[PDB]
Parts: sequence; C-alpha cells; structure tokens
Amino acid sequence: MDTSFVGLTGGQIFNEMMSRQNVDTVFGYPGGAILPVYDAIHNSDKFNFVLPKHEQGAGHMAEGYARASGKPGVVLVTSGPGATNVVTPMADAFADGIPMVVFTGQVPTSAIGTDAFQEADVVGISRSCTKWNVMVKSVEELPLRINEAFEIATSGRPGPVLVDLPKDVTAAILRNPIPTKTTLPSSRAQDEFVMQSINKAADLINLAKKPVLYVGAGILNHADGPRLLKELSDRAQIPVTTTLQGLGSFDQEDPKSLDMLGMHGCATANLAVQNADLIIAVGARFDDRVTGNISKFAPEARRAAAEGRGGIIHFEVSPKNINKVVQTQIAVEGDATTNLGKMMSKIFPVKERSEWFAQINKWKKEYPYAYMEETPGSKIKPQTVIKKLSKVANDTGRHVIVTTGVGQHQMWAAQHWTWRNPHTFITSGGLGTMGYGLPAAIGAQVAKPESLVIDIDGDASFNMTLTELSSAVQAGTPVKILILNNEEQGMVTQWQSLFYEHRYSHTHQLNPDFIKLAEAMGLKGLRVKKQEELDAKLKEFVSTKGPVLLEVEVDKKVPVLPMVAGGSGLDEFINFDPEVERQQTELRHKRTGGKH
Amino acid sequence: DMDTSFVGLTGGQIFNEMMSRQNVDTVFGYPGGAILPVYDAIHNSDKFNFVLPKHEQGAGHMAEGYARASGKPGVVLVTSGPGATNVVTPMADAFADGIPMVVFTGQVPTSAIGTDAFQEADVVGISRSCTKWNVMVKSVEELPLRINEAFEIATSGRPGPVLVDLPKDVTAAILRNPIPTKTTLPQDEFVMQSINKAADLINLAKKPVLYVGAGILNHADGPRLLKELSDRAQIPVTTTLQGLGSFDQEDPKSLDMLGMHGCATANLAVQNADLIIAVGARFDDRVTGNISKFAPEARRAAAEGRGGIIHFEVSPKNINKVVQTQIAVEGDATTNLGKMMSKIFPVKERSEWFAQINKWKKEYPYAYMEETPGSKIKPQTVIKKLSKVANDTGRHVIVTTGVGQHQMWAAQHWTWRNPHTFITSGGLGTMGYGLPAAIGAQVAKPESLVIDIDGDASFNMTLTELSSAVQAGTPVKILILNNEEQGMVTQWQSLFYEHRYSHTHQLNPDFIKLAEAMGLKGLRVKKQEELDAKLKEFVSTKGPVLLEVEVDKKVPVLPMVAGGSGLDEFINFDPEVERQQTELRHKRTGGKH
Ligand SMILES: Cc1cc2nc3c(=O)[nH]c(=O)nc-3n(C[C@H](O)[C@H](O)[C@H](O)COP(=O)(O)OP(=O)(O)OC[C@H]3O[C@@H](n4cnc5c(N)ncnc54)[C@H](O)[C@@H]3O)c2cc1C
Ligand SMILES: Cc1cc2nc3c(=O)[nH]c(=O)nc-3n(C[C@H](O)[C@H](O)[C@H](O)COP(=O)(O)OP(=O)(O)OC[C@H]3O[C@@H](n4cnc5c(N)ncnc54)[C@H](O)[C@@H]3O)c2cc1C
Ligand SMILES: COC(=O)c1ccccc1S(=O)(=O)NC(=O)Nc1nc(C)cc(C)n1
Ligand SMILES: COC(=O)c1ccccc1S(=O)(=O)NC(=O)Nc1nc(C)cc(C)n1
Ligand SMILES: CCCOP(=O)(O)OP(=O)(O)O
Ligand SMILES: [K+]
Ligand SMILES: [K+]
Ligand SMILES: [Mg+2]
Ligand SMILES: [Mg+2]
Repeated sequence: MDTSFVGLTGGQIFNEMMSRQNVDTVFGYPGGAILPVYDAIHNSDKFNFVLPKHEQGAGHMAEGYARASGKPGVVLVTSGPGATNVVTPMADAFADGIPMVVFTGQVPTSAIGTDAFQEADVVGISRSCTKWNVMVKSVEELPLRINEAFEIATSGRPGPVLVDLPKDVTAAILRNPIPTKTTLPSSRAQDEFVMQSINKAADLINLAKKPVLYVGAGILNHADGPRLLKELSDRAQIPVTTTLQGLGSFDQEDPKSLDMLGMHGCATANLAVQNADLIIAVGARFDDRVTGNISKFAPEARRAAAEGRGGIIHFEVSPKNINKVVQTQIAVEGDATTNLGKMMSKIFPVKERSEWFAQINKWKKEYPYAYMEETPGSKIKPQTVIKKLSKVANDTGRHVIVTTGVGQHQMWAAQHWTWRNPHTFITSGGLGTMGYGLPAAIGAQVAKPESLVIDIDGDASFNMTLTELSSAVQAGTPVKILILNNEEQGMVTQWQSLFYEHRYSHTHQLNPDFIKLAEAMGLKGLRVKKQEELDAKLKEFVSTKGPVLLEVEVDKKVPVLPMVAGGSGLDEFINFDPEVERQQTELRHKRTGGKH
Repeated sequence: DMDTSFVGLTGGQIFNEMMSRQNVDTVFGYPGGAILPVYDAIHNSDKFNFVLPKHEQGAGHMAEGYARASGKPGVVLVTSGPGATNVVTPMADAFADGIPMVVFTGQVPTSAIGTDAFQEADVVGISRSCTKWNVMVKSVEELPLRINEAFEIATSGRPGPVLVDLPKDVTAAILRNPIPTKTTLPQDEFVMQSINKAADLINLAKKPVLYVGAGILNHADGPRLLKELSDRAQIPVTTTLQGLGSFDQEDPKSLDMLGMHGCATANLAVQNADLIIAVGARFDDRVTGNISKFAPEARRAAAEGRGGIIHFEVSPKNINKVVQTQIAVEGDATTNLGKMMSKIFPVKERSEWFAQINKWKKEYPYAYMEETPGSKIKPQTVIKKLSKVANDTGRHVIVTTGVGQHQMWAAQHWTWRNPHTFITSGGLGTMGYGLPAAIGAQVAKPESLVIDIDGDASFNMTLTELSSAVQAGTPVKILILNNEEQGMVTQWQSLFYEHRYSHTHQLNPDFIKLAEAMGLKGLRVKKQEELDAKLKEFVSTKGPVLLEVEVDKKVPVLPMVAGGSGLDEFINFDPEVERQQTELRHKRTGGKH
C-alpha cells in the first residue's frame, strides 16, 4: 500500500501524477466542473499551460504537440460543451494514431443521470473515437486510471484516450491508502513466432526482383525507424515510397526515393507499386486514399504470390489492421523498426537492380509533378509557392516543421515540398479536419520552441479556427501562417468540376481581410499577389521574428494532379495536360454562367 | 397505395423535394465529399434559402437560433467525419434545451462503412446520447420515410434534435421502384381527472405561485392562456431563464426569474408558497437550489393535504424525476390549461399574499454597485440602458447571449414582455452561442432587431462567424461587455477558491479592428459620458455592427444561491461588502486584480 497521497485532493493528486508521467505541457480551458483541478494546477511549476480560445483548438494543439515531440498531448477541459468541443480532435487523433490523453471535467457523481447543468455522456459519445475511456468513480482510483490512460495512449498503435473526472472526485480528499502499483507508471513462444515470420519475410525479400517499400507513419513511431529503413533500402537496393503520413521518414534527395503514392501520389510511385513483385508494407494501413480500386491494386505482387515468388509483407503493430484490406502473405507483428532491426542480418546484400531502376527512371522523366506554371500577367500558382517556400525554408538551416489545413494546398504541400527529416510534416489525413493547420502549428511550436514552424493553410480551412491567432500571441509561439488564398473550397470545387459538371454548390465563402485580421489579432500581416514580389515576401515571411501571417493570392480552379479516383487503379491516373486545362477552363466559364 | 412521383430521382433530388414538402424555407450547412450528391441536387434550389457558416458548429447554433425564433425546426446539412463531429456540441445543446433540429450528415458509401474509410465516423453511435433519435438511411427507397420520421420526432413531445446519416451511394442512387405513398407524406381519463383535481387544489390555494418554463412557449397560445389563468386566479408568476418572455414583466403579478441568480422575491415566494403550479419547467439544478430545501411550505401543505405541487409536463420521464409532485397533468401545457380554465374559480384578490410579496420587492431589488465619477462603466447599467434604447425603436426585438455573467445580467436587467425574444443556452450553457444564434434568429425574423449580448471570452469561441453574418445579409447587433476575463468562472474562483484565478484571463484581439476586418462596423465605449450616444448609434446602424463596452472587472452576479443553500438562503448585494472583497482580492493577487 501507498499512503503518500492521503490528505491530498483529487486535483492535487492529478497535478502530482502529471510530473510522474513526465508531462511538461497541458492544453486546456477552465470551467465549473473542472475547477478543483484548475485550482490545483494554479501557478504549478510542473508544466506549462496553454490556453486556446476554443476547446477544439486545445485538442488540435495537443495533436500537433504530440506529432512534433513524440510525447502524448494532454488536454484538460470542463464538462458539457467543454467535452463535446473536443470530440473532433479525438476523432482526428483516433484516425491518425496520435497519442493524446483527454481529461474532461464531469458533474458530481450524485448529479450524473439527472440531466444536470452542463452534463453530457462523454464516455458514451467518445467510445468510438478513443482507444479507451473511463469515468473515475472515486479519488482512490484516480492514479490508476491516469496511469492506464497514458499507457494505452502511447502503446500499440498510439491513439487518444479520455478520462472523465466528476467534480466531487477531484474536490475530494483521499482518506484511504491505495495500492503502490496503481500510483507508479508502467512470451518465448510469441518471440519465436515473430522471429519465424521475420525469417519468412527475409526469404521472400531475398527472392524479389522488383521490390518496393511502402512506408507509413508507423516507421516514425520509433527514433531509429528512418535509420533502419534507409539501411534496408540501401542493403537490398529497394526503392521507397511513403504515404502522406510517412513523408519525412525517407530522404527524398536519395536516388531510391519514389516520393508519395496514392490518389494524388507521384505517377512513378504508383506505377512501381502496380508493377512490383513484392510490396513490403512498413507502418502503413492500406487506406482507401492510397490503394485506389482495391481489386486493381498491386497486380504483379498478386501474380507473384500466386506463383509463390512474392506478394505482400506487412510490418504491423495492431492485429486490427492485419489482413483487413488485402490478403498479405507474411505479417510481422509488433513494432516495425524493432523488427526491421532483427531481420537485417538475414537480408542478402544486393549489388544492383539495373532493370528495375532503369524502368523506374524512365517513369521519373516521363511523369514529373507537372502543372501550369506562371505566365505574363497571370496570378501566382499555388504549386510554385510551395516549391519556392520549401527552398527558402530549407536554406535557413533551421529545423523546419510544416502543418497544413485540408484540401488542395495540403496535397500540393505534400507533393512539392522536399521531405528529408522525421517528424516535420504534421497534417490531418484520416479524418481530414479543416482548421487543423493553425492550432497544430501552435502545439508543434510549443513542443519545439527553436523550430521554424510553418502552417501551409487554405482559406476555407483557416476560417474554421482563425480565432486561435490570438492564442499564438498569448502562447509566445512565433508560427508562420501561410494562406494559399484561392477564395474557394478548392478540394470540393475540384470534385465538383470533375464529377458534377462544374456545379459549384455552396463551395465559395466570403473571406475576411486576412491581413487586417492578423493585425487585429496581434501579429504581423503580409500579403502578396504579384509574381515579381513573391520571393521577397517569402523571405520577409520566414525571417520575421514573432508570429506572422502571409496571404498569397493564387490562381483558382486549379486541379491537383496526377489523380486516381473512383474505380481507377493506381496506374490509371489522370495526368496534367496544359491543353486540357485550357479546354476545361472554357467549359467551366460556360457552365457556371461566367461566375467561375 | 404506391407512389412514383420520386421514381427516376436521385436520393439527393428526393432530399430537395422532401424539404419542400416539410415546408422548410432555410437550410444551414457546409459542403463536403460524402454529402456532395445532396449538394448537387440542391444547387440553385428555389425550394429554400441556404446559409453558409465558416464552421459546422456555426451552422448548428444558427439553426438553433432559427428554431427558437421561428418555432420551426432548424435544418442542418453537413458532410461525414469532421463535418459530423463538428456538430456534436450544437446537438448536445439542442438536446439539453429541447430545440427542434434535424441534422443531416453525409456518410461514406455503404460499401466503405466499417473499414476505417476516409472521413468515416460512427456518427450514429456518437450522437446517440445527444439526439432524441437517429438513423442511417440504408437505401434510397427509405429516404422519404426516414426524413418524415425525423421531422415528426424532432417536433413532437418535448422538441429535440434528431440525426439522419446519409451514405453517399444512397444519395447518389436513383429510385427505380415505387414506394408506399404513406412513407412519402409527413388514458384520456387520467388526464381529465388530473385536470379536475388540479383545478380544485388551485381554488383551495392561499399562497399560489406559477413556476413557468420554456414549455409554455411551445404553443402559440401558451403565453395568452398563461396570462388568463394568472389574471383569473390572481396568481404571481415567476419564470426560469428559458421562460423569460412568456409573461409580461410589466404586470404587477410578475415575480421575475427564480433560481441560482433569480430575483430574491421570486425565490422567497417559491419557498413560502403552499402550492406550486409548474408549467413547462423541469426543476433543473440551476432553479431548485438544494433540492431537500426546495419548496418547504409546499411540502408541508402537501403533508396536510391542502397544497403541494402541480406539474404540467409533456414528458412522463420528467415527472417526479427531481421532486415528488401531488398532481401530474401529462400532455401539452397550453392545451391542458385551456381545458382547466373553466374549472378555475375567479379570485378577486389576495391582499395578504400580495402584501408579503410587495414588501420583498421593495427590500430585495436587483441591487449592484452603480457608476461613480471616474469609475468604469458597470455591466448592469449597460443592460438597463440598452433595454430602453432598443425598446424606443418600436421594432420587434430579439436578444441572444453568450454564457456567463453578461448572460445572467441580460436576463435580470432587461424588461421581458414578448414570447420568443430571448434566445440563450441554458441547459448545456455553450459559450460562443451568441453570434451564430443571433444570425440564425435574424434569418428567421428578417425585420426584427437582433441583439447579441455577449462576453469577451464567449465571443472569442465563434467570432469567425462574423464574416458569415455579412455574407448571409444578417444585420445583427453584436454587443460585447468586455471585462477581459471569464467573469462567471472568476466569480466562483473568488467565492470558493480564495481568489486563485487559474487560467481565466485570455488575451483578447482588438474587437473593433476585428469587426472591420470581418466587414462590419465597429464601435467602442470606455467613458460613461459616451455610453448613451454610442448605444443609440449602435442600434441605429443599418448593417451588422459590433459595439465593445469596456466594463468593470471582477463584478459578481447577485443575488446568488449556490452549494447547499436553499432558494431563501441567497447572497444579497452589499456595497460595503464589495469594497471589502475588492481590497481582499488586491492583497491576494498582489494588485494584479
Ligand atoms: C484530401 C486528402 C487527400 C489524401 N490523399 C492521399 C494520397 O494521395 N496518398 C496518401 O498516402 N495519403 C493520402 N491521404 C491521407 C490518407 O487519408 C491517410 O491518412 C494516410 O495515407 C495514412 O497513412 P499511413 O497508413 O501511413 O498512416 P496511419 O493511417 O497512421 O496508419 C499507420 C499504420 O501503421 C501501423 N503502425 C503504427 N505504429 C506502428 C509501429 N510502431 N510499428 C509497426 N506498425 C505501426 C498502424 O497501426 C496502422 O496500421 C489524403 C488525405 C486527405 C485529407
Ligand atoms: C451561467 C448559467 C446560470 C444559470 N442560472 C439560472 C438561474 O439562476 N435560474 C434559472 O431559471 N435558470 C438558470 N440557468 C438555465 C438553466 O440551466 C436551465 O436551462 C433552465 O432553468 C431550464 O428552464 P426550463 O425548465 O424552463 O426549460 P427546459 O429545460 O427546456 O425544460 C422544459 C420542461 O418543459 C417540458 N415541456 C416542453 N415542452 C412542453 C409542452 N409543449 N407542454 C408541456 N410541457 C412541455 C419539458 O419536456 C421539460 O421537462 C442557468 C444557465 C447558465 C448557463
Ligand atoms: C458545472 O456544473 C456542475 O458541475 C454541477 C452540476 C449539477 C449540480 C452541481 C454542480 S456543482 O454545484 O459541483 N458546480 C457548479 O454548479 N459550478 C459552476 N456553476 C456555474 C453557474 C458557473 C461555474 C463557473 N461553475
Ligand atoms: C468523403 O469520402 C468518401 O465518401 C469515401 C470514402 C471511402 C471510399 C470512397 C469515398 S468516395 O469515392 O464516395 N468519395 C470521395 O472520395 N470523395 C471525396 N474525396 C476527396 C479527397 C475530396 C472530396 C471533396 N470528396
Ligand atoms: C463561462 C464564461 C465566461 O466568459 P465571458 O467573457 O464570455 O463572460 P462574462 O465575463 O460576462 O462571464
Ligand atoms: K516531394
Ligand atoms: K427583468
Ligand atoms: Mg481554398
Ligand atoms: Mg468576460
């Protein structure tokens, strides 16, 4: 038994457990139900507290913080609307496997189930969007629940967890000693089984003639992931493609880089995947934005599997994602990085793959990320902004972190930025939450105070959570907000152009003056609309001390390409064509009655 | 038998038709991938108007505002995933306050459900505890049916929110086969017995009190029949926060609002009443105070079989849920009041009762520290002044609010006289409700003067909707009582946590520059001398306008009943005590506050 907490309130015990869980930052917003805990963390030296203007912001900040630091993001909000306001961030963290512990205040246990003031069944509401949740029934179990929450959030596939805290529990004084284990954080047959699958994976890899590494976020859940990935890639001469969430795990400057695959992935990455005899999936879940039409996915690997000379190998940590989308030949369970390390010595060094590399190189010259570049008098092109910013940012020599909103700017940031470092791309992929950009950048900056943190946002996405601009000033986070303003919900207008004969239904919102907004919010505001001024503005943007927002007026109705949609296979993509763009433009003006 | 007027139409087009059949004139929403088939079908629709916010939460609260002001259900149309999760707060809010709302959420194709698909969420599971009912349309054939069930459920019994999940493949699907025409178109003695006994118990009451809530506002004749009964039987009327506007506060029988921050007279009358006639109210914990101390005299009158509590409630689940009642009249309150009217004996006077009540009103008025030469503007003063200035316009006035002290002061110091003119978040108490609700109300009543009395912290929650007001053409008047703090929380911290202000002070943006950046006029007032002129220019402005009034900080809302206190054990205002508290606050915060 442990009696060291006897005499303390639940709130004080909460405060105490934070330092035991190595928590240095908490994102939250005060409220009645959670007051006992706030009174306990008042002036606390155990951690920095970050206050947003809206709980959703606290949630996204916590995600960005977790994505940038590798530590779970901690949220502390009140009951009722406080808790319902964090459902989106939880669903978002759940989709992208982000470690987060959400503490929600709750009405007194005696008022639960009486439709009490600011009462919500948060445990019920968040059941499907948390790896686990619970309502603390007594102060005696507060330490146990906190410890279980942190452990569950950061293990297996990371994810969000919620802990409901009744006000009478946090205000209550602990009058009983409690088990020592509940107050302290944290099979040979199985090991042999994993080692057996590792040997099978090695044998299969040593047999491959056209292998491809399909890499995702999982490789970033271990400090040595990128390093071991590169070792394997070099040792067996295997080209590497990453998902949107795997960007930064592999140096794109390396000859063996295939760039991103998927719906809007590089044509070369998609073609390599469709023609590979062996796909080595590492920390990726084969989501529907990556596979294209599943029945058309990886035909050559499927053919090789039927002939027992290839197929798909999957390094997955969660049983839920093993053989959930496609049949795999070998599943290596557990942490990918760890398993890559164990397999390495069994992989035969390869001298070269001239044919495979030659084929891949022909595709690279044939299918670059082409787009309609600037022309005299034309508006600035969004893709051009990303390419230029990437260069300017990288040249500073500083550690760079990029967050984004959801939409075309997001895809263009993914395609045209040159990814080289682990944990430098923080974006909402699974749930695709517009508004993620700003708050995520604020959280990321708190995690890495010395990094140059850039939010490449869209105008519609930015509007969702622009109130957090004042939070950036109050928090002292010198974030660089970039708004690629096309005065439209681009992602949606693109789909409307393609599948709904150019009928833009409610996808054009009236924007506020972003520069005046920035100034009203307390930061520097910059705007650029002329090609000749882009370079200077990007320069000023990056070198400005303090938070700053830069709006770039960009061309409208520009589609993201290449694109694989509907029943198309990864190799049946739409490619950029200047002539077609011009024809589609004319067709658009007619159909919209000249409105767009 | 079978109907074919929809055959050949996509689910989206059917949705468009159903809005017309349901007499929907306004839809609030935000487009997204999964819901595109529907947005395509309503593209340039003349069946109704569309209002676009910057965030789905805005659409939700706008729809609530619309519903509260119009009496019609608020219709929401959003996409799957984040679109759906972003409307959970508004649904929980509507669920708490019984607001009719039909939320349509796009969903990924039925062939993608259960595969952790792009932007997929278990919306039906998430919103279960926040909706009276929800469902996922499995085929286009059942779309007309599900829509009709949704609107019916949302507008029946106690109004509330409902959600209809729409898979993209279902809304894109074309109706091939005809569907039942029925699915395409939109004891009794116990009640009468209760009405009779209720009438008798009332005719026997010596110190009756009408405890009125939002229920009376759910019927067009509610306020009228309430007045009739009040006059006929000469019964004093007190209303909850959600009942404000259902009774003319200019009438001598008005006891004003009761509860945690209700008028002392109202609370005293309730504690001394021998009979409490609860009409469309649910005895929430913000009204009853310490439950065991609630209505002590009514309980005694009940033990002596000469009084007690009569409850006109439409929801059986809310009867005898908080306190045991003697008589329960199930069904619509307004309807049952009309049936009981004749059985009520016309009382000519209640001298003794009204005498006691009148001396309480003279001894316990909404007192507060008024302005002094050189001091800051007082919050309560702004409300009283604006109340008159707004009234003198002669226009129909609708008031919305955020959550906190400004909300309570607005409730207390405004003179309520018209039904459906006070739109505030009470059950869930959602900060940020003010602006989007106002915008929604303005849409419901284009000719009305809509004023949002907000708090600085509350305003910050959803201020992005300012640009939405401009795009929607809603000339809302936004008033911000800026005390640069989370007033209601700092009050509790001052009272229960020895002035330890833990993270209750957020850094505010420049509200005037913000308003201008958003496309509307911005005004600011700091001096007492400019208040009157500013308030006049404020309500006189043609388009949407924002007015920030710098008010005094750390000002407590009184009277107050909290903790284990009874409605009669309230904390009354005292000028000397406020000065002593100010000195204590300074010494404890090192002069910071
Ligand atoms: C507009 C839009 C367009 C998009 N277009 C694309 C596109 O074209 N291409 C694309 O790639 N994505 C795209 N996405 C993102 C996409 O939805 C998915 O979020 C992303 O592809 C998922 O990548 P992931 O599988 O690598 O990561 P996750 O979804 O996080 O999945 C990681 C997988 O790794 C496993 N794993 C986790 N940790 C470990 C560990 N330690 N050891 C071993 N295994 C582990 C997990 O449990 C899981 O199965 C788009 C999103 C949006 C919003
Ligand atoms: C900061 C803050 C402070 C607050 N302070 C106070 C305070 O001091 N005093 C106070 O009064 N409130 C206060 N509240 C509001 C409070 O939480 C409750 O929302 C409000 O008191 C509920 O009033 P109501 O019962 O009238 O309406 P509802 O909560 O909507 O309940 C209505 C009841 O009427 C029934 N009914 C509905 N329609 C009909 C019909 N057609 N026929 C018959 N019955 C029907 C319902 O089903 C239900 O039981 C506060 C809220 C906040 C945010
Ligand atoms: C949050 O409500 C409950 O938890 C809650 C719910 C039902 C009963 C009792 C409580 S309570 O008595 O434990 N706490 C409060 O009532 N708190 C509170 N109330 C107001 C009006 C403003 C602020 C800041 N805090
Ligand atoms: C919303 O997703 C699904 O419903 C969804 C989910 C899984 C599979 C298929 C779909 S889909 O093929 O029926 N629709 C889309 O994929 N839509 C879409 N995708 C993007 C990237 C941007 C926009 C605007 N719409
Ligand atoms: C519970 C919220 C408080 O903050 P806000 O600034 O909105 O209002 P007030 O300060 O009037 O209580
Ligand atoms: K790239
Ligand atoms: K009043
Ligand atoms: Mg845009
Ligand atoms: Mg305030």
